[PDB]
Amino acid sequence: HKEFTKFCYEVYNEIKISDKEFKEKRAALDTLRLCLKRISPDAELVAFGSLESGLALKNSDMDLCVLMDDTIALQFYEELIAEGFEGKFLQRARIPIIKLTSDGASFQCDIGFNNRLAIHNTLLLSSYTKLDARLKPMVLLVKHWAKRKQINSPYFGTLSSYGYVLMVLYYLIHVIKPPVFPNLLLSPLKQEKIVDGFDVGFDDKLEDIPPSQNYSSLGSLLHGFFRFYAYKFEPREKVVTFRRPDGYLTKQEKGWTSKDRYILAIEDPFEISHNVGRTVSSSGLYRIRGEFMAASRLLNSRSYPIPYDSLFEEAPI
Ligand SMILES: O=c1ccn([C@@H]2O[C@H](COP(=O)(O)OP(=O)(O)OP(=O)(O)O)[C@@H](O)[C@H]2O)c(=O)[nH]1
Repeated sequence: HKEFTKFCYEVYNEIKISDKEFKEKRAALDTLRLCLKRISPDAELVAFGSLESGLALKNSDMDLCVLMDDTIALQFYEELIAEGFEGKFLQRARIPIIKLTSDGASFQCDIGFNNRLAIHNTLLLSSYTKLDARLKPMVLLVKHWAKRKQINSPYFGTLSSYGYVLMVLYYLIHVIKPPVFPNLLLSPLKQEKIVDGFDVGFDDKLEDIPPSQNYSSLGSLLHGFFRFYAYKFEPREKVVTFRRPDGYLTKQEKGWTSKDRYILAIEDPFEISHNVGRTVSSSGLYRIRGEFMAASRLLNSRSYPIPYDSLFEEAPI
């Protein structure tokens, strides 16, 4: 897997966020943080998602959250419009969202209100990123593949990027032997921490966690990932889980047999009642499995040189 790993790192270095782009987004956060602090001094504007965990590709969108504990949401929107930012305010029932698009760098940022669970799972992925240097390039390459193969559209019957990140994590914890990572949620050193009615606790003392016993290359880890979800993983029977010591959970045990969509079952590490794969339709899953099989077929090809570039060739929309 020497040559494929060489290719993997070549692509990784092209698709990852630049330090310039990251500093630009951090500068943007500080400006937005000032507009909030001038309307509500007790409120805090926190970043979450790819950018915060360091699993972001270049030209990435921002995911921000305003921590409170009530008309502050509309007031903050009005302050941002006054400051010079362009965007819209949207509220469905009691959940407001600010969606910005201008100002002085290129903008495409989303602001949520009290998405505490999201900040916490972003902490979990941040910890794993700090545990092994192979996770960041592996996650970026999977996200680049899913985007290019048109299987990263939740509103079109396929899966979210967060979904793919959990698919990678589950493989690296509970499938690959030796494991790349331990399950931090099930550590004896883990302590319960209830946030919005869910346990967000895990072992965060990474300094005491022994190093990985898995010494495989990035190229090898990726080949295994594709091979696992293409031929071994059966979505009609099993649930992707972070709550079982062996990673073994049937849909029967979970009660996810018949949000009511359980075509592909990815149980969130903290919000265990929420199936991260609820967006995946039957036809969407058919396309996902097809692309996984295609990736596997390519990687074990006996025709040299292997056209590795085809792994990221854009599929018809
Ligand atoms: O089902 C979900 C989806 C997303 N989230 C929360 O929103 C964030 C992911 O939002 P995204 O689904 O957009 O994935 P991503 O940002 O990590 O990668 P890109 O957009 O760059 O393609 C994650 O960090 C997670 O915390 C959930 O909590 N549950």
